[PDB]
Amino acid sequence: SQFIVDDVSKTIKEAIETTIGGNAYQHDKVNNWTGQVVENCLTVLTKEQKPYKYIVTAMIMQKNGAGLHTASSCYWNNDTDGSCTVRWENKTMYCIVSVFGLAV
Amino acid sequence: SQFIVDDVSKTIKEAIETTIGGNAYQHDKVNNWTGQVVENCLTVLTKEQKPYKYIVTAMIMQKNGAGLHTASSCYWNNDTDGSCTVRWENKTMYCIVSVFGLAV
Repeated sequence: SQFIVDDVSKTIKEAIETTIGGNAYQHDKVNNWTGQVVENCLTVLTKEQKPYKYIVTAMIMQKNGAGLHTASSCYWNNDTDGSCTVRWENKTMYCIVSVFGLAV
Repeated sequence: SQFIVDDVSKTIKEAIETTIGGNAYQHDKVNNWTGQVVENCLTVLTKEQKPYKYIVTAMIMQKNGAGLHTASSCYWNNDTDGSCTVRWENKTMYCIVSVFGLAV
């Protein structure tokens, strides 16, 4: 098997790695990191100047063996609106970002 | 001090408690529960027949002592669009739901 990664996923993952890669979970710093991830991934989207509203959410979980499950549902225009979720991890943390684009 | 809980937060929290209250984290069942929470909270919003697109996200984390941080950022119309986040927990799990409404 083989695969080529779509552009949105690749550029979101890069924004995460740039923002937090090389770092170990530190409770007092992570709220600022999580805010930086969302802001840098929103900038990934808005620099393209496309006619959409965007929502970007991110979560950073310390790695400790806990189970975690996420899901989303939307009421929108399925012909034009969409979302992408990316998961990223290192030895001490998992970071999941989801972006949603809604045509205006 | 005192407070009165806004209607959206109260009705989202009730949808979570109805969906998962009384239950203990069980790995194989939680993906379905998380999907049920999002669907029941989206129904909370869409039954009001208002002129908005909605995004509902939910996360269920097993309680194990792990740190967790979440954040969101949006590019939208600040005069009309908005969001609410609710956190809920019992002895074995935390469930966080965020809803975002974007005027059409």
